[PDB]
Amino acid sequence: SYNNIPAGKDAPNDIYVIIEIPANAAPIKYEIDKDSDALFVDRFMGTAMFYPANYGYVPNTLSEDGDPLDVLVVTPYPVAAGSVIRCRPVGKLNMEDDGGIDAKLIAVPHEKLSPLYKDVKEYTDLPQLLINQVEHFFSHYKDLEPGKWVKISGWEGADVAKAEVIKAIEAAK
Amino acid sequence: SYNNIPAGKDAPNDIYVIIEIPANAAPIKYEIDKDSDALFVDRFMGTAMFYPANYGYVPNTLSEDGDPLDVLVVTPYPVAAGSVIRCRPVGKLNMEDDGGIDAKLIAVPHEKLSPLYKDVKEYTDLPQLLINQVEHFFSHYKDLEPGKWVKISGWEGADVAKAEVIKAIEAAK
Amino acid sequence: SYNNIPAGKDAPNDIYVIIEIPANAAPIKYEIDKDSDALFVDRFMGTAMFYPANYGYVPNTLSEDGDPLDVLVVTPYPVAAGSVIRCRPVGKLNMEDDGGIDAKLIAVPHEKLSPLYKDVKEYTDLPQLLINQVEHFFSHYKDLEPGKWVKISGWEGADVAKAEVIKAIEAAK
Amino acid sequence: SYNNIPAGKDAPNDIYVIIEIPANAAPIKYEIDKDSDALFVDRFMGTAMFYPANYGYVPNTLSEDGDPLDVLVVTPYPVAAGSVIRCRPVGKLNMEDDGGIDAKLIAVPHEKLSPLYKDVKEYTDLPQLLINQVEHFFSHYKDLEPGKWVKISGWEGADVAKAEVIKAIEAAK
Amino acid sequence: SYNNIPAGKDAPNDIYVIIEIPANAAPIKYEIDKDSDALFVDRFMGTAMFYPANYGYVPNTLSEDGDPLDVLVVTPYPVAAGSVIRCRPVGKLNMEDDGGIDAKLIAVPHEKLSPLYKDVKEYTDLPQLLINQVEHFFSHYKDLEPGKWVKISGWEGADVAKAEVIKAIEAAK
Amino acid sequence: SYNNIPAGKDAPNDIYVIIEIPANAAPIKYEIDKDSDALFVDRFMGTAMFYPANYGYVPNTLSEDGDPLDVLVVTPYPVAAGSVIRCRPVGKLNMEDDGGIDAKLIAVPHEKLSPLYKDVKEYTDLPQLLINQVEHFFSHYKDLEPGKWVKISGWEGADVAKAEVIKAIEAAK
Ligand SMILES: [Mg+2]
Ligand SMILES: [Mg+2]
Ligand SMILES: [Mg+2]
Ligand SMILES: [Mg+2]
Ligand SMILES: [Mg+2]
Ligand SMILES: [Mg+2]
Ligand code: NA
Ligand code: NA
Ligand code: NA
Ligand code: NA
Ligand code: NA
Ligand code: NA
Repeated sequence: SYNNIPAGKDAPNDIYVIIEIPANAAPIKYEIDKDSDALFVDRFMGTAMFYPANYGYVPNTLSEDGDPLDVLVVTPYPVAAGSVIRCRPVGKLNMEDDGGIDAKLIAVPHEKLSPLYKDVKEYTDLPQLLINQVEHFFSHYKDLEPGKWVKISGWEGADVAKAEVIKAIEAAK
Repeated sequence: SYNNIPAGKDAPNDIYVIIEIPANAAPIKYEIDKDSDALFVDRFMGTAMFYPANYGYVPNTLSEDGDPLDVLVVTPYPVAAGSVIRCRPVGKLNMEDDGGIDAKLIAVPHEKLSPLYKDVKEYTDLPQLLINQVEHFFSHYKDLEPGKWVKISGWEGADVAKAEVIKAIEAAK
Repeated sequence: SYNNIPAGKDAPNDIYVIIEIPANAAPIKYEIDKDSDALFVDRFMGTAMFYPANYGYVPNTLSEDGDPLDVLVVTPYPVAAGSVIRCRPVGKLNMEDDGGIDAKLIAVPHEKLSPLYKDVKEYTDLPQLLINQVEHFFSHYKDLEPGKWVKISGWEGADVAKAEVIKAIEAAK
Repeated sequence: SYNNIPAGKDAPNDIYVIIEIPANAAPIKYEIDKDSDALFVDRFMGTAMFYPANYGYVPNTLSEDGDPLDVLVVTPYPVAAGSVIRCRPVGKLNMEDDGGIDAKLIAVPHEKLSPLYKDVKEYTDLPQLLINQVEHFFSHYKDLEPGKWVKISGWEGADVAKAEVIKAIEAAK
Repeated sequence: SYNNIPAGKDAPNDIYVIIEIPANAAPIKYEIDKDSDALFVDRFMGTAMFYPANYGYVPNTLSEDGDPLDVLVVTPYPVAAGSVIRCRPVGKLNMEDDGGIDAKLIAVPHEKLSPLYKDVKEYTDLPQLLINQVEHFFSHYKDLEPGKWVKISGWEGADVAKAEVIKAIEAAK
Repeated sequence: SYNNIPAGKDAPNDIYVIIEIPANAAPIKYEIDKDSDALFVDRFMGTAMFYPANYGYVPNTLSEDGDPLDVLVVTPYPVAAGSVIRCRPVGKLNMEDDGGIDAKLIAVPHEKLSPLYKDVKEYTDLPQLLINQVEHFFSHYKDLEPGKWVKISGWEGADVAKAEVIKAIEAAK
């Protein structure tokens, strides 16, 4: 089951992300049901938007919102919903919403999976337009869900994102 | 596992359906293998038809044919095979086949998932053409499987469909 | 060629729309090149958005912006880019942008093509969420194109939309 | 334009078919508008069916129904709508409908395009299930269009299909 | 879980294959993680190639390379990643690589799933071009993975492939 | 028609490419028929490969092989077959085949279409893996077409590619 997957083979530098929503997919928000391991349809998204990168969580972590830590994973082609990507954080996007504050990490595939991201050490090494798309997506994807808003605060770098992984790991135990 | 999912959060009005065949998909009939929870290919369909809505079953139910209770779930876009939709029955389609009688419920997503079906209380609140497509699909999708036929009997409403959910729940215990 | 297609078989009630961008498609903005009739890639869209309905124009019309009159056409499944839909206006969405003002009509397929929209006489007969998605899409799809903004003004009904078709037809001669 | 394409490089054995509806596609019936060469949406199909092979017509031919001669073309993967396949008839399917009688040829790609059909000389050299799917498709695809019915009469072979191509060619002049 | 699936309902003639990579899919190599049963992204493939048939393994088997026995399964349409096909071996492809030797079986769906392969008893009953595509795919798909090469040795028939299934079954206990 | 499209708005730095085969598409080789402007199926490709970038030609040019000059165009998402991309050459790939020598240019979208390639001035500014994929694709995509082989010679830069555009333009007059 998904519970058997460690937060990573090697901590913050070498982590696993279980993908719930593929990049470039239909506007269906899935979420792994923790009791059953099944992919639940959580929402048919209102806005006509798509996730600019694969979206999921690091197993065996806990964030402030009671869910595991959220991560976007950039890949050369979208991966299957429910599949698991070995990856490496390169940044952290901070935001405020209607329920306080939120954050999403961004990660790239481990070099065992692809050579394409060898030179991507910080989120600023990704295409500037991709970074803008991610900011714009999280700023607006809930605009048609009543009582929901999101304001983008700003980014922090790979080191701070990796620190967030470690904090979420300890928080889960 | 799928066995951990209850028939619903709240009985006949708020139920779960595990999707085996997405709407508008390739003509592959999948079926969840109960021993393993895996999606098995049960048949490469003979006819050049597709399911007009997502097709699956309510967990922890038992119908007359020894399988869990069958449900079609209407959604704004097809969901992933094996995913789980929180939904609400709005009708029941009765049929005769080569092995006696059969029935399929039709359901719409719970309001937590989408506002689009708030005003859909009965199957007659859905587009008349969709209802016709569903009747025509079940009437003909097995036409090229030898020894198989299906005749449509007629529809019953949301209340009777919900009664069928409760009967199938008790039958499973 | 596209120039041979009349604005419609029967004026404002029965019109043709040449689709440039299908509903639910990749974020590529095509535009028909009038000299060649070819589909040109006009822009790889910055935002992670998709058109909520098929987008195109009425041939042999002229709008204030020197291009033919713009129309969104709702269909049960997205149509091919460059294909031509016989349809009927049901509304007009007014907006302001960086270059003044703009408007988009919304239309449904002619009854010869589908019975699904027989009861859709006004844009308010469409799902309220679809209308919201259209407003939100045009409000934000150019957010990542520098120097571009759009503010939604409001909607007018089918009669006013049809009047716009007639005005654009006369303007083209 | 499509009018510039001959019925074939070499008569009945080596012909061109302009594809209007790809195999395995959404249930949208396109038709080439002869005045403009554009792909028109002719119908959003009622039944939940798909064409088992690519569907189109032989240019510069005329059938009894005032349209060019209809052909299904089997291919290893569906081709783009509006594209043109060099092919070779292998059979003719006869039917009765509400307007009298109808027929559809079936063809395979020319050996210049693929070696896969070298041994397919007659429609009976194709998979028996494919032939059944084609019969079942034409028998039922108009079941939800009011006042439409189709009854399958039977098949004739490659030679008779090729004779039909020649008759339709002469009929167009 | 996948571990609950037997190598087959009936040995070498009637076996199960868990599909990791669908036919005709994006160039993402998935692999089932045995500890968790989850689909892991193992590699974003370097070459611009796709698997000519569905790729996976027979559960409860063990090959020389410490992984379960590899099988390609031919189907009329690609199946979902992670789904399970009841099938029957028809051949065995032998190869040498950088780590010694390797082999892949090829199988067709059980007659309960489809009649299309009733007459396919040996791999030489499949289209010759498909067999060539499979040879060419395995010969070249790792060409852009550093230090990887594959040379095709040749094929053996259905009986030898079935013997390989039995050997791998005993090896797993 | 396509003949009305100039080789470019501004010569070698600002050119048009008519796409015949989209990136990441089914293995169908289309070719624009010059007499009719229609997209012809030229070949169902034997190898299980896909074009790593959109493939087409510069209108109103002539290469040594009697066809217009060939170009690969890199885009963030594949474009529709038959569509036209405003782009800019960044490199030239030289090869030998069974009929002597061949070459393919590689280009990126004009800045009016996307900001993503502003810093891509030479083919060596693209991902090294993409360049390898292109070399490997042309080296092997005809391996299963009898009597066809291709050997890669090497690359030249943007300036030489642009010189090739000018030579092909003059050659067409
Ligand atoms: Mg969260
Ligand atoms: Mg049942
Ligand atoms: Mg405009
Ligand atoms: Mg006809
Ligand atoms: Mg192996
Ligand atoms: Mg050439
Ligand atoms: Na809101
Ligand atoms: Na039957
Ligand atoms: Na802006
Ligand atoms: Na009828
Ligand atoms: Na290598
Ligand atoms: Na060869």
